Amino acid sequence: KIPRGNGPYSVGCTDLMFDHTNKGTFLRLYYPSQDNDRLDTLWIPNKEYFWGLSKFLGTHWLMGNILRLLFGSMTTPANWNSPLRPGEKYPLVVFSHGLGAFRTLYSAIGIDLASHGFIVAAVEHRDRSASATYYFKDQSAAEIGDKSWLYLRTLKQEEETHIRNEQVRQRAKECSQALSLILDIDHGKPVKNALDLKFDMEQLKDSIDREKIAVIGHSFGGATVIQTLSEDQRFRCGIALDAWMFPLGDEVYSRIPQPLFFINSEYFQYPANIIKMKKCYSPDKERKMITIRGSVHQNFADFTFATGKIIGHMLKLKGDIDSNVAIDLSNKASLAFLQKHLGLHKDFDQWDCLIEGDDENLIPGTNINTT
Ligand SMILES: O=C1NC2(CCCCC2)C(=O)N1CCOc1ccc(F)cc1
Repeated sequence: KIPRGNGPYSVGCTDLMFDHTNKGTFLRLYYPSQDNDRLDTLWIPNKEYFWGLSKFLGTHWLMGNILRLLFGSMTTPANWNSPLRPGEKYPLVVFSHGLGAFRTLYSAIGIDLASHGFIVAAVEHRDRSASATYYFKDQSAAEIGDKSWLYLRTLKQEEETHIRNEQVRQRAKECSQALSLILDIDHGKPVKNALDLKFDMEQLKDSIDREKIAVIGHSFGGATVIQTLSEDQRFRCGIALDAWMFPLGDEVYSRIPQPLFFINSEYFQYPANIIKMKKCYSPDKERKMITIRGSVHQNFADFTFATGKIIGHMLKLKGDIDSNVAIDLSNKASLAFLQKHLGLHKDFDQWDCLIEGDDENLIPGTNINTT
């Protein structure tokens, strides 16, 4: 079980694709919901994503049918197509997934944020960093549901620097485009969702607190956060969950005026990556860093909840620390940071001590020694 949000609101979920092309925005929306009596949300909703994960693992595509057999019925505790809870303007998080992931696999984070009163737009990147994604070649294909699938690109070592950088720039552009789409929907522009789902997008009119926008992401998504902030000042702060810094150009490090929070796992990080994080620091800039004790890179994604303790620990999906404990720390510390730097009038300042890593399962800053 992926855990329910800890906040006071029920949580809804839906998909939005606009436009229908491979240059369009594709996202999964998690939002405060009126009702709590809808079907839960199917976690990995098409077989092709499992074929995708199989290539990301470097196994035969038959492993995909086995992954699907194991995980293809699993849901996540968000009310599918529930109407939006009205009568309140919600701040917005745009969320970026890791390499080999896709939009649906950080529901534990997305659901928790929504339950505290955020709308979360988990984008699906079309840069070939996703295990899989899809779109429609033209209008005809969109009307009849004829999907075109795009799979993870495997790189030669000679391509790594250049292509990873092309990808993080495209990721940043997709985050800005998703923000613009949501903002245009907030300002009432009618938008025909390329997916025929029974979530009326007109509900989102005048529901976004338009100043209060943040970007959050895991791994490749943590680089995406940083690139996005340097390019798009509409985002007022960023939170990088166990960021993979390699994709970033040397030019970006001095170019992030917004507050930035690094939440790292204990076992993922290494000097080269910490050094790059520390190139983001300047005395004028607001920077914070914490490390979750006993955590691994996968503690931020939903597969940390999808298997039992023994097999999870074997596959590096779980760490020494409990998965619910770990994600509660990351989510609560994120909430306090967002409250601080978006100027929210909620109670998330109860978790301020977590930003300084003041907790027995936290390390202030980093465990990684440099030079
Ligand atoms: O984005 C990056 N990059 C690296 C790989 C390359 C070296 C650096 C680390 C990594 O593991 N991730 C996070 C991937 O996260 C997930 C989560 C769920 C999932 F189904 C698939 C993937």
